[PDB]
This record gives sequence, C-alpha cells and structure tokens, in this order.
Amino acid sequence: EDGFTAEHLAAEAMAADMDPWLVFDARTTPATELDAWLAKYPPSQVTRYGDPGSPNSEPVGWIAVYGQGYSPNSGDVQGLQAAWEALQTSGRPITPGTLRQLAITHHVLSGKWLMHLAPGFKLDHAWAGIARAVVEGRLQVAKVSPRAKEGGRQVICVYTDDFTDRLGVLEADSAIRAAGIKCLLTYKPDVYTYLGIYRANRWHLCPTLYESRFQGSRVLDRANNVEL
Repeated sequence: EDGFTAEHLAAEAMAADMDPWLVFDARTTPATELDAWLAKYPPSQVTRYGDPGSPNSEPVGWIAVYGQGYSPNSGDVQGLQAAWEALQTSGRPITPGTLRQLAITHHVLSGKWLMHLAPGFKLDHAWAGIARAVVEGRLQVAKVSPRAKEGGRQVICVYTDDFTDRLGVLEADSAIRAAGIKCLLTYKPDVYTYLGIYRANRWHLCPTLYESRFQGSRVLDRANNVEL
C-alpha cells in the first residue's frame, strides 16, 4: 500500500513532458498527405500551449515526422546508466574518450544534429523542407518544437542512428544542407543528454561533439578538434 498512496503515485507519474506530440508517421501515412500536413501544422503557428489562433488549442510537446522504419531503440540505457555511476564514484578520469567507450560498451549509438532558427520562414521553410525529406526516406526522424509564448528561435533536431560513424553523420548533414539550411549544426549524442551533461558542467565536458557551418559545409570534431 506504500507507494500506492495518492501523494506518492502522483510524483511517480511525473515525466519530462506530458503533452501530446504532433506527428506524421510515414509508416502508417504515405507521402500524399505530408503536403497538407506541413501546411496544416507549421511550427511558427503550432504553439507549445495551444494558444488561440493556433492549429492546436492544446499544448504540443513536439512536431515529429517518422519515416519508413524507426526502431524505438535507445540501446540499453540500463547498464550504461550504471557504468557512469561506477566511474564517478571512483575519482576515475572522466573524458570525452571514456564516455565514447561507454556508449560503445552498451550499444546505445545515436545522436542528434541540433539547430535553432528564428520563428517564421526560416524555421517553417526549413522544417517544411526537412519534413519533406523524412517522408521520402533519406532521414530516420526529425522534429521541431512549437512556438513558445515569449518567442525565441525554436528547435529543430535531426536524428541518425550511430554517431561513432561520421559517414552516417555527414549524410544527415548533407541532407540538411540540401534542404537549403544555412544555419549552424551541432551534433549531440544521446549519452550526453542521457547521462546529464548540461552546459554549466562542473566536469568541463562540452555537450557538443561535432559542429557544421554553411559555405558548403564545414564539419568539425570538437573532440580532437579535427575537420571531417
């Protein structure tokens, strides 16, 4: 009856985000609808809380598009979320090198290319384009956060499965650029966000792995400072 209490079960049900998600699934839904979908639910319009005048009268966690195939695999955070603990509680040397090996020691290989665009055409046209890619099969999944009351360049994260593979990372970078995105891209592996690697890190570990600037595309390795 313990955790079965109202107070306990209440805190036990809390999650990062409890709001629904605006999703276009290529699996269940072909590529003849995306068109109206993109026009029916733009990120500059779709609001985080479902504000009046929005295509959503209710909070929307994300705006997501899934292509043909998207195993919900996060690897095996279990052991990983244990190995990280065993290391810290040892004074062991924590470096981008040990975390890299960590993600490999648990087959949790997937990261995300992030970018933040100013609300409006840049975001809407970039996202639209990006979501026009997904449905075709060149990317696995991509999302874009809805506007937030006091504006602010919203988010657009692109996903690839296997960061250790710079080649697969670049093809995604390639797709993003082909969509005409001139913004800066920064790749962040799930291990980082998972094992909690904020920006005010006391362990001098950057939350970014790779970066990319328009030209063309200048892709860097912020780990050993090397140009791909």
